[PDB]
Amino acid sequence: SKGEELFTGVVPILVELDGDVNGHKFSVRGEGEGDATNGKLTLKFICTTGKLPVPWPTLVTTLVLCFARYPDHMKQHDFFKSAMPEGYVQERTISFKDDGYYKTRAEVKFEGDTLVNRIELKGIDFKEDGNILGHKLEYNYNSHNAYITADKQKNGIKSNFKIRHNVEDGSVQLADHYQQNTPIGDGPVLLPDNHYLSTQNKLSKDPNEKRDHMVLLEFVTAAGITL
Repeated sequence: SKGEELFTGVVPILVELDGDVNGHKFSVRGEGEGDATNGKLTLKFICTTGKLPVPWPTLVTTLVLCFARYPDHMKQHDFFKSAMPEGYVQERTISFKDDGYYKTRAEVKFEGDTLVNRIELKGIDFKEDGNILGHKLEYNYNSHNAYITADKQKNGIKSNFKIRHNVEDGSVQLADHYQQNTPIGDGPVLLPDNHYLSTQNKLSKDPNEKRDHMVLLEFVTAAGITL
């Protein structure tokens, strides 16, 4: 994988999201940096259209798996870096239990020296006074595993996983993710054996930021293939 050479140091990240949830149009811009050598991402996201009309935690998975730390013995299974710099398309359906769903289409690729994640998001069938449109989710994030499988027929990867979002009444709002990734270029990519990504997230606020925003620190580590 030549693409791996692009991630030996810290790389600046740009995230641009345009969204439409039940007809609500909104935009998010994020800026920060990622270091695949320790799997660490640090970004700040701002809603550029006013108040974010869905909860920030529900956008974390949508807002760059090429920064996952793959241990040396697993580097042959790193589809995400192998697709670089031309990049890959990442598509998801995210089903919120007892509520609506997101459909997302993103391109992840290098634009100059910056790794860019550009996303179109559509949300439909969300409930009035539900946990999403009513902003009833806690501002926090649980640790999760996302298992990755090869999708040979699409020359890409697939993944299905559930996110637990804590509700402020102590209940949990499940978000069922179905993901597929396909390379943008025609060059060879690494199709992996089964494995998983272990992800942790810390959400915070910038005390000097007056816009609706999210400060995010994320660790992503590949696992599940031993020596």
